[PDB]
Amino acid sequence: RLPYDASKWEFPRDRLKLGKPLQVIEADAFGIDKTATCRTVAVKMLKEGATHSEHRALMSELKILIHIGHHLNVVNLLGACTKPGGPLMVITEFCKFGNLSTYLRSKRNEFVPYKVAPEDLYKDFLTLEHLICYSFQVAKGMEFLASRKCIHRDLAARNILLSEKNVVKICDFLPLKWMAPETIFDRVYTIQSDVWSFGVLLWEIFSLGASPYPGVKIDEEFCRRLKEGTRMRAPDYTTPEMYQTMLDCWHGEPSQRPTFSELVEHLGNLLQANAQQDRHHHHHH
Ligand SMILES: Cc1ccc(C(=O)NCCC2CCCC2)cc1C(=O)Nc1ccc(N)nc1
Repeated sequence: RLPYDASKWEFPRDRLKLGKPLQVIEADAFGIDKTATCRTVAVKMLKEGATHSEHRALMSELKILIHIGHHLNVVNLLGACTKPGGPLMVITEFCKFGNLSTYLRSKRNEFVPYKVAPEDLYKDFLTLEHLICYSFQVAKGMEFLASRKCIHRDLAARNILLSEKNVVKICDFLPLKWMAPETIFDRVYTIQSDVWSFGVLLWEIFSLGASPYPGVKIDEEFCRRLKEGTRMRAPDYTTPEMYQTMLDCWHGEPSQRPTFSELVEHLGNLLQANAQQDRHHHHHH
């Protein structure tokens, strides 16, 4: 229902060289930017002979990306192949490091709460700044999306991609473990149910890529306890304020949950407090 401005977005198919799968494939785009002649990109592609409505599905995903516009923290669209002569393709930037869950998982043995001299001892280590930063960035991207009447409806670490210089992007590739009570029992999807999922995302970030609800069977007994107010315990890498933010996001009443604007504000403050603290840590030792 939204428009497709081909003049701005259309990109020729034989200007792409498809590489390895990631269906979504990595590829070289030739002449997609003003800045570079060759650029690495990610391409979302319809499989041969797929359904009419599967076409429209991918078409809308493209149109939504156009309509919302650019944000640093939502996977940046670069172009599309929509015209006849080949498969429908949607082209974004390539985030070098992949999904956040896996990346945090690889960093388990490379974590320190904060750095001091000699800093080269913790080269490429994750710190609390990184973890709070990733959360701040996703929140800003979600505030952006909520601002435009978007509802992600599957917000999770697996759907967060990591690029250079610790920049994270929101994208979309068992799901129940991220769903709000009302989404499970009423089949309702709102901005506020996205806030629930963000809380679960927070837990993933401050557990360094752990699977939510560890050990627990995901059956109808799981659902009952979620509706009744049972919550995950604090993850191993959390700060007290962070865990309370997770508890805030997991409020039983959707309207009692913080908004994304409030989360942006709060985590920004938590990021500054942590930074100040680290300055003292660094300066005293
Ligand atoms: C190529 C592509 C096209 C579209 C999307 C995508 O997220 N579509 C849904 C858009 C949602 C609508 C609201 C904001 C997110 C993701 C991709 C993608 O998978 N990008 C990607 C994948 C892996 C890596 N490493 N980098 C980029």
